Amino acid sequence: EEGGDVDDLLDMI
Repeated sequence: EEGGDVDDLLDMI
């Protein structure tokens, strides 16, 4: 749940 996950969430979004 790091910034990469946020980037993945950004990728998800």
